[PDB]
Amino acid sequence: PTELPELLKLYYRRLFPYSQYYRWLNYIKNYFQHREFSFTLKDDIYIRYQSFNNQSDLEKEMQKMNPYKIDIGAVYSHRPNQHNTVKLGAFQAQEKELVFDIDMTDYDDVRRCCSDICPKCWTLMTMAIRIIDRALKEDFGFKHRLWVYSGRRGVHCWVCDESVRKLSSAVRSGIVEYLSLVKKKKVHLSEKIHPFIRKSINIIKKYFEEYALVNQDILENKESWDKILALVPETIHDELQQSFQKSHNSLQRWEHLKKVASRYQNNIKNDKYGPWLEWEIMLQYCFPRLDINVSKGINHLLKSPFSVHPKTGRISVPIDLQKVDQFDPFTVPTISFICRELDATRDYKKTSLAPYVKVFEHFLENLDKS
Ligand SMILES: [Mn+2]
Ligand SMILES: [Mn+2]
Ligand SMILES: [Zn+2]
Repeated sequence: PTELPELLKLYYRRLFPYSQYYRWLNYIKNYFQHREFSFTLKDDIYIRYQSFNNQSDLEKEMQKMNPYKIDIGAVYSHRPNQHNTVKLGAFQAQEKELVFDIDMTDYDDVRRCCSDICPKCWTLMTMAIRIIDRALKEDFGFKHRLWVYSGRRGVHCWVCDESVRKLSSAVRSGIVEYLSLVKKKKVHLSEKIHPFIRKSINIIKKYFEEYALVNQDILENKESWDKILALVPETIHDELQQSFQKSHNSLQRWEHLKKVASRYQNNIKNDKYGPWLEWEIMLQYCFPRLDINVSKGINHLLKSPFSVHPKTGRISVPIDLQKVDQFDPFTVPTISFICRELDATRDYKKTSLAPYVKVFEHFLENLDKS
């Protein structure tokens, strides 16, 4: 990172997609000029309440501070850079995108490999992306969703529909609550199954065998499978345990657990039986967890797309929804890598940053069309 200033200089000068960025945040009078940005400099010193007249101004400033990070905040009632002139109470956050922040640490207790990321546990992010995006688009009817790699151990989602940008904390909160399933045992399903639950479960089943029974190997052995047993009622404990001892592999174990869980009787006074426990286990293991604060708060700062991670060097890139399954956090272009690519290409539009910029542009055309 000692060479980060030099690299960031070249990057902010030649690679950062200023026209696309400004198309985004400019989309309403003063909407770009009332946006807060916060830059972070050396030593974790950051300034809040920056705002800019236009694209050119933004470019000059970024090229002059060459910030380590950039956060985007809310659209305010006045230019944030003038907020000190504004009378008491008058300066107020007015609008902002609905944002989600999936972070891999949220699931430490369900990974056997990392505490950090790797191939074996990124699938968690794949599932969180498909689940959340499907609910936002199909259930809420939100049309403009930008998914972004955080540069390290997770993803961000920017919901940018005009009506959404206007939503209040109470509504943002209710959306998060609509989306949340995992709160000891963290998942408890109602008897009557809502379509959100069904469709998320389906998504999870696309991956569950390979992620959980083979990558993570959750029923590999005693200390493993006892964790699963904790999530199920105690009357079926020993039958399951002995079944798991006769069994050799995680797939056998899981199959038995399904058969047995579908035979558990929820009320003595009712002959109804189903996949609830199985589903509760799958969800507790694979469903996204959602911080109410990040999404609820309207003035909340969030890492900017096309930021550079000050530790990894990786660019916060847009994720192509069409290829969720193939996104690879380990082959994300670093600032080092793309700057080096400049020597061989001798053209700035032709580094490994290009396709990500295309994902961005695409999302922009959908905003436009709207
Ligand atoms: Mn976070
Ligand atoms: Mn994060
Ligand atoms: Zn891992």
